Amino acid sequence: FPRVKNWEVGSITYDTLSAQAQQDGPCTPRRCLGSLVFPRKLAPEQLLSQARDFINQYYSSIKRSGSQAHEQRLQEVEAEVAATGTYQLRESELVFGAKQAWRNAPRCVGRIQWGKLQVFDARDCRSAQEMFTYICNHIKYATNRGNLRSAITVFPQRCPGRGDFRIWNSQLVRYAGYRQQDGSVRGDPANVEITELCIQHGWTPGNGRFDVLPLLLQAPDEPPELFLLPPELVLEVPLEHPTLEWFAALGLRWYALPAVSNMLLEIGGLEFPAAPFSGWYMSTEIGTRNLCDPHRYNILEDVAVCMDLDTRTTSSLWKDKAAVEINVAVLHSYQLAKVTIVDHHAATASFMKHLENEQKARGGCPADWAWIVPPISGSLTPVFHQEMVNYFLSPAFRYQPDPW
Amino acid sequence: KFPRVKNWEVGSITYDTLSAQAQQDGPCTPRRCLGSLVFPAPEQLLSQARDFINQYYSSIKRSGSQAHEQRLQEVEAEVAATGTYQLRESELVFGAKQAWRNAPRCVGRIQWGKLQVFDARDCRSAQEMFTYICNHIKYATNRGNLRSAITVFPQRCPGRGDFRIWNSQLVRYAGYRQQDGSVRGDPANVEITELCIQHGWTPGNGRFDVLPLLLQAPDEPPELFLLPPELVLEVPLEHPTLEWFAALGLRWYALPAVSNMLLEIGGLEFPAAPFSGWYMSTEIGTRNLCDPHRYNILEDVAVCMDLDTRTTSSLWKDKAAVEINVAVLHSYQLAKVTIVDHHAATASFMKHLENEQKARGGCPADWAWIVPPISGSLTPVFHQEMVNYFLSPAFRYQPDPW
Ligand code: HEM
Ligand code: HEM
Ligand SMILES: CN[C@@H](C)Cc1cc(C#N)cc(OCc2ccc3c(C)cc(N)nc3c2)c1
Ligand SMILES: CN[C@@H](C)Cc1cc(C#N)cc(OCc2ccc3c(C)cc(N)nc3c2)c1
Ligand SMILES: C[C@H](O)[C@H](O)[C@H]1CNc2nc(N)[nH]c(=O)c2N1
Ligand SMILES: C[C@H](O)[C@H](O)[C@H]1CNc2nc(N)[nH]c(=O)c2N1
Ligand SMILES: [Cl-]
Ligand SMILES: [Cl-]
Ligand SMILES: [Gd]
Ligand SMILES: [Gd]
Ligand SMILES: [Zn+2]
Ligand SMILES: [Zn+2]
Repeated sequence: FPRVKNWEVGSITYDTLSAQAQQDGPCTPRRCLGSLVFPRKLAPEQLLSQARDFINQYYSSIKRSGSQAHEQRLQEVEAEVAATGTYQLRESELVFGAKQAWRNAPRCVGRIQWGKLQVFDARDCRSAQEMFTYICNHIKYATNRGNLRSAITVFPQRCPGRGDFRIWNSQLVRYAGYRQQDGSVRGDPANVEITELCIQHGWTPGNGRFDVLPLLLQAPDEPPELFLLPPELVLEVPLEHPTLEWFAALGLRWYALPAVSNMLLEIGGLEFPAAPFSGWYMSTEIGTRNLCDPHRYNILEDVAVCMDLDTRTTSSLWKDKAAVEINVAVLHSYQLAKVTIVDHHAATASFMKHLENEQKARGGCPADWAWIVPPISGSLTPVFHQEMVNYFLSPAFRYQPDPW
Repeated sequence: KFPRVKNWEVGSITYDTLSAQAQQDGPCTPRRCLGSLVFPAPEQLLSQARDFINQYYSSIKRSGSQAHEQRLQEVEAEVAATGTYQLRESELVFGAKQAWRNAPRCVGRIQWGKLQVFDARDCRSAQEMFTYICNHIKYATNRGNLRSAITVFPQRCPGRGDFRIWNSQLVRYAGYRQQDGSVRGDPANVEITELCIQHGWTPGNGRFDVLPLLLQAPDEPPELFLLPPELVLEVPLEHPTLEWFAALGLRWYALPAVSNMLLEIGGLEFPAAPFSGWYMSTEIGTRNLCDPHRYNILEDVAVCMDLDTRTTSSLWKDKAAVEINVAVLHSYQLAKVTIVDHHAATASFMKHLENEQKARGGCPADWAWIVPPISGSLTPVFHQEMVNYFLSPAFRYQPDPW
């Protein structure tokens, strides 16, 4: 039972939940690989064992463990698999599954919200157009005219044999990236790949560097097709700065809804290749990684030049100065537009609150320190000086190979 | 079957074969990771010692030679007669450097090959100890142009006690417990301050009182020593434009000289072997001055900057902090005392990784410690994957002798 200490306060806790961890991670006693983005890499007897674990933590989670309906539900599931191979979840369990997996996402700093997640059951989906509507309701529900709401939409579970549902975009809302006779990129270089996969599917390229990409959806076996997004349901925020009047004229913007559509939801031993979720941004994601990463928009030195900072030398800390103000502009803009946003100080402190809750509940909490700690002002936030244990619980969100 | 490590900023892929030599085991299992934890006979001395001799004769391109096979036989025979063995002049220099080179949490290792090794293995008392220490500080400080150095005191041996330096650093500021239940000076050194005073030291009342040394010879009680005022170089902290900053009465010292870690070389352990380099501005600016439990000036500074401290989204914490770092970097250059900012430091650390990959095919590195405590993703070490492991020679922790 690992001794985890908070060095800011001096409190000490033992992580008993880590003991009930399961599927092994990339670390061994001779070398720690906990800074790896993808943990190493990417007659079904398995399903039943995974199926009981989930059903049982379901019923213990509502006290109804032992005898009566609990006794009863386990048999119907045993019967269901024995005859069919796969099995179906009761809708309540699906909600349970969705929520617990958000609770078990080691890299996510917004888990204090895990008890508040809207679950759109789309297991009866049968088409490529049928996904697209199920998506549009999500975006509209989740955007809620800027008062963002946590939501996930589960599409039908991939079957024994035969194809699966799969969204092809990393996110439902992404900007394009274009090449040229310089080979450089106008737009979002992270999404050039999918933009490449779009144009040769019939899409027409664009003008500026903030062209919202078109969705590329795909139902079993019949190859994917394009779906153009309605601009009313893609709410963006133009970026301005509370006192740097020249900042607006950089023509910067970002979308409201962070909604990730290429990860795999696993519940009770079933795999959902298509099951996109959404919440709301933390400022640093937009201002620090999306706008300032060298292999992203890379706006840093432009902002510095407008601030008349000394870029000739690193010790002037112009990089740090411009970053802080770009972040200030994100938080300001989003609140002007009345779109839900959280600063990294408020987000982290609530994640402390979340640990303390989880301690009384499940005696531990899988947390990935290299990701909970914010990408700027790290030590200034409470999570920095807090020791964490990272491990794998189920249900969980898993990465998966991309289908191109 | 060696770790594949990627740099995501550029796109580089290398494999860490050096990690397979990892001559120890840490806290991480396939079941869970504990990378964030701060604290993670004759035959056995034999296998470690034999490994270091093999190391040393490779660095001078003479592996498997006459002098090598001689040196092996010499060693294992001497452990049979005495229980231990003594390092030569040149081996001690090599082991010392190899310990810096291997230290996973150090971003300044680009410089490991330039370390001034002092041999004080002949030390006899607490007074000679002080004298070697005063001399170290003098060479290293160098009137502001800093120099990397280590002083090596007598190795741990059976039958005699240990040399220890009781202070965590050669230079540290006093921490006075107040009537209010507050602390004057540095709160991190409340404990060592206790010991000094109860061992006959006359306490000051300042926020930056430089602590005496508690120095202990074998089987002796520790003996108190005052560093000559003019030996310790200190830097007044001011800000290039915020002029009220200087009225804060803040200062920091030039030489960071960690004095409480253990130096292990080929199975021998030197419990007293202080070493020093120069400061990176964030250690002083972010960590020492802004950590809530240390000097805690962050809020008190933002209030002066007229920032909105009533709410987080104004990022008043982040703004205060960057100007505190700026003040550190400015004050040290104004006083011509060597210092390195976290962009330059991480940048040179990336050269080191390129160097070590060609030299030993890898590099022990602790991601959580290599990434500066402000502005991580701005630095090139943020987006670089790393492998943490333990190679020997090495600097290790050890308990407080009290
Ligand atoms: C509501 C406020 C939320 C905030 C502020 C938030 C914030 C974050 C942040 C900062 C990351 C780091 C990943 C990156 O840097 O790209 C992350 C990752 C993650 N989040 Fe959250 N999130 C929220 C909601 C949610 C929801 C609703 C879910 C699921 C239903 C979720 C599940 C996850 C998962 C699985 C990851 C890991 C992604 C990966 O491994 O690459 N989060 N989140
Ligand atoms: C010359 C300039 C140097 C710089 C800029 C530098 C930088 C750093 C920094 C910033 C840390 C982490 C600080 C912290 O704990 O907050 C560190 C750790 C460390 N460095 Fe250095 N260093 C330098 C010289 C040296 C030398 C000369 C040695 C050995 C002779 C050394 C060995 C170590 C070791 C063993 C640690 C880890 C200590 C621990 O884990 O508690 N460094 N370095
Ligand atoms: C930029 N980091 C990438 C390099 C790694 C990454 C991979 C995947 C996948 N698959 C998905 C990723 O998305 C991260 C994520 C997922 C969900 C989020 C939600 C729901 C809210 C939020 N504010 N940020 C999120 C961030 C990231
Ligand atoms: C504030 N850090 C603590 C939380 C952890 C720590 C513990 C010890 C010990 N013993 C020693 C430590 O030393 C860090 C260190 C060691 C050597 C350094 C040198 C030689 C130079 C430099 N600029 N910084 C150093 C920083 C750290
Ligand atoms: C190399 C490094 O581990 C990796 O790029 C991680 C570090 N921490 C991160 N943290 C968050 N939130 N998002 C990221 O993309 C990363 N990148
Ligand atoms: C608990 C936390 O991981 C620990 O306090 C570490 C994090 N990384 C660090 N990195 C450096 N360079 N110095 C430190 O003191 C710390 N503190
Ligand atoms: Cl994003
Ligand atoms: Cl220090
Ligand atoms: Gd101007
Ligand atoms: Gd001024
Ligand atoms: Zn690990
Ligand atoms: Zn700190």
